[PDB]
Amino acid sequence: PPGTVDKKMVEKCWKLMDKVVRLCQNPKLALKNSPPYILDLLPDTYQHLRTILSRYEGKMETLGENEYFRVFMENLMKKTKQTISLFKEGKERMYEENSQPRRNLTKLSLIFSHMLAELKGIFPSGLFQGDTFRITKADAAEFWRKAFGEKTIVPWKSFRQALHEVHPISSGLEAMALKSTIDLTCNDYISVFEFDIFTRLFQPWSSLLRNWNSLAVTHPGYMAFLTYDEVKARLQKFIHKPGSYIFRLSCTRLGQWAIGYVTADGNILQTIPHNKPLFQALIDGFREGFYLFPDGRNQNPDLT
Amino acid sequence: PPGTVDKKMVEKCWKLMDKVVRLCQNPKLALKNSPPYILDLLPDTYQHLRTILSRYEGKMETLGENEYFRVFMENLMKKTKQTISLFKEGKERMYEENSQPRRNLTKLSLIFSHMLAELKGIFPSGLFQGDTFRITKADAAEFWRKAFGEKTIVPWKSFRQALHEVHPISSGLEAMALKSTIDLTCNDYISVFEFDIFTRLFQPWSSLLRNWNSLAVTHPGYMAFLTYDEVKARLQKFIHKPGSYIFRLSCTRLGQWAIGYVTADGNILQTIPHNKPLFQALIDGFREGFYLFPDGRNQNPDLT
Amino acid sequence: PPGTVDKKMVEKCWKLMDKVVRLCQNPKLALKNSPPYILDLLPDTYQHLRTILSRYEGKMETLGENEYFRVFMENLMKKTKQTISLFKEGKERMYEENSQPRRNLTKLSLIFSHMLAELKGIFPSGLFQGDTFRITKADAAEFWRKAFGEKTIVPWKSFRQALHEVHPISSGLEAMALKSTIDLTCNDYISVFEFDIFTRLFQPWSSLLRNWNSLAVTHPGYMAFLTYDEVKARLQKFIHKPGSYIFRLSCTRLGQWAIGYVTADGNILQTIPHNKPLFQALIDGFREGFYLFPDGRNQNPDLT
Ligand SMILES: [Ca+2]
Ligand SMILES: [Ca+2]
Ligand SMILES: [Ca+2]
Repeated sequence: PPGTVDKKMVEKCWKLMDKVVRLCQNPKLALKNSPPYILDLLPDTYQHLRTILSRYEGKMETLGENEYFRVFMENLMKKTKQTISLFKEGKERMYEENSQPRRNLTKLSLIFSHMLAELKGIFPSGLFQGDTFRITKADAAEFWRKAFGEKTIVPWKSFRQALHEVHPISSGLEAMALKSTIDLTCNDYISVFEFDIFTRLFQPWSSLLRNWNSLAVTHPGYMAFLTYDEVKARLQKFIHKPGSYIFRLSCTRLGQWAIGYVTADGNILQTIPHNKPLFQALIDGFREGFYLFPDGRNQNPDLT
Repeated sequence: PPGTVDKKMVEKCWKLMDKVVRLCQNPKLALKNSPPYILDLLPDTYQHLRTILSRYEGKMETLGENEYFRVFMENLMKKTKQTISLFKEGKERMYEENSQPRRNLTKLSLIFSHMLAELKGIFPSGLFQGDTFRITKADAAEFWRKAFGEKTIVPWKSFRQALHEVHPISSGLEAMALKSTIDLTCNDYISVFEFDIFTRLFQPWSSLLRNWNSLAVTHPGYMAFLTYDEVKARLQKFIHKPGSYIFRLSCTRLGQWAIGYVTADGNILQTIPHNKPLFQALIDGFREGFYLFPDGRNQNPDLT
Repeated sequence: PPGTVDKKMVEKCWKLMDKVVRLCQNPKLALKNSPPYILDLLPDTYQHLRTILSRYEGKMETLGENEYFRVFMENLMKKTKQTISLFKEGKERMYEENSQPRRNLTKLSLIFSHMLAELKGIFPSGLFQGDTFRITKADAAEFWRKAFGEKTIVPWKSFRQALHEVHPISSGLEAMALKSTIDLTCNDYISVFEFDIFTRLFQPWSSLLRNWNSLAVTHPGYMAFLTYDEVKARLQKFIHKPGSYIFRLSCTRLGQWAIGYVTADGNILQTIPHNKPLFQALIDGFREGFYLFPDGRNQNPDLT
């Protein structure tokens, strides 16, 4: 149950984040510009927290006591100290493009991206609206509203208990894997924003956890978070095998899928299901002949 | 540390500039003619560079040494390669009006606009006048003359160090955000022309960086660069709500603000602030009951 | 003769694995995140096992009778019950980092890493490929094929038998030292994958058990399994001793050697054998005098 936020706290966050920026400006890093890109994400977060503070000028005790914002600010300071402690321990490994400590910086940078996207979804124009956040899928929005009313945020354990009474979770290992998918901000809470993303991606509600198992646990087509330029470079090694395809999450477009595939004429196209569940777009695209070989493999999962 | 300029250097620039014209002429793009319009900006820039060249016909070693001109030419090459490479990578997504890569072309056209406007400012009718450039606001021109004397262009880190000793900049994050506003040409210097636009927009000088914060960082009414038609179109949705308003910059009129608003009879009028700063104009427009609802929202910032 | 795998032996493994994860999540533990890390390996073994189960949904009678799959699952269940009973008996002592229980936890953590690498080499993307596995060194490949044909896995005693027929094992003590080197998964069987590993490390095949004696049996530079960081932290006491080196196996790179060594400039650097055999590169290196004081000792073994 985290501490009341005040200006000292937000001022100290700005000093931590400044440090992270100075660390990531080292030209030995050769840090790429692609999403997620921590040298944009930090100052965009700073801009949107100034925008929040400005809206609450009269009313800092109402802001500082908001539970979502207290959880968020505690997590922003934690994740900032983690990135600083990662430079300090990783040292010369930080300059090795694909060492462990560098792949960890990419993970953090992702979490900063998710954090900022959640903050803007809860405080659009710097005003709190978590209690009126619009859940996109109607069955998911009934489930939240009944179990949690207008809550913006819930501890993982209550979320998992509430979810289990409607979509049974079959082991503790399944449950930790589910946590790590849904808890994008890695703070052991489930926001209503994070719940909207996950139920959008793994719709329809009625076989939620079965869609999640077969699209994102077991499917050779699944890439988790990638950039469009990283999809093209992966499928390019299969430019010669029409019907090769993968599907990815996008850190600039939370809650949507993008399908990359190799056409008959040796190009690579991308499609965004806007229309159907991914599950159905994969079934249709296999029977239309476009989505045959997931990560270029011969055998395609049966989803029907 | 920029390299010395010759006609060779100009010709290869014109050559790259020429590639981008051909790339932007592609019928498939369906390039809209609204400012900023790269198919006018590139040839107009090509035209001013020739005036300049002609003016410098056999005093050409004194042109090529000018520190402003070396920065310029290096920046125009950088920005033109980046445009060319944008089309390389973007491929089919160039013809998607709202792709990321098409939104990057809009940002680059803006930069080409700002580059042309500065070039003409510093070299009016083709002759170097940067050391006598007239700065618009008196308190700003005295700051520039004290810290920098007659210089035309200064490295961001010296500008930032001098401005901080008069208008203190609270964090690295806040310095980043500032640079993104002042550095129009995205070259990591600050021209006396760039400085004059910033100080005009964010007068008065005595409250500079707090004006910038309350007008352009945190204000829901701020639109950054739009056209007059984009303004109309956006306020069109707020026809039924008199006293709605936004405020915009103009790529064709650097250093000047333009307010759109909804009248009591349901018309959209645009105005262009008279002889008060924006800040006072917003204050007065509220008082008088015109500017009530910034981008149609119920709560207007208190600028008082 | 381990028993058939059914989905009720598999639900039983998931429940033991859960328990291990809850034990090892304990805050007093203060479990470091470095490899092998049991809080990643169990969740990854479960992902990979669920992928296999999904590929065999129509065909469980065919999965559940597979000998390698029956040996693996029997051994996963034993190694997990052993981990739990390590906690049940150790009690408070688990929270002392250098206690014997906590070194046993690290040993079993290694084993879980080896087991997951083996299961992925045998079931790439969840499908059985044991019978067409690719052994790297062709002399090794012929031996396995003459002895065992297309088998994936053989009892230690059969293996020791066929090996000795080609490469006499000189004693029951030596044999048992060989077992600890080869039998990574400590189940008393030798897979095609474990044999591929051993034969890469201790190549060439023509003098195999002599290579092993000289690298692993009689060499004070042999460090066994170790991290990059644990290499730096042991040579750190020879930074004043140009050319102290040790060499080490890596749980994340099975079948590859790594070498650390102190430079003269006094730096600790670490390579990855240069494609020749360790044997060769330890000479060569010696001959270039990089590699001199094996663990700091003034006498170097003589491989030659
Ligand atoms: Ca979370
Ligand atoms: Ca500039
Ligand atoms: Ca074994």
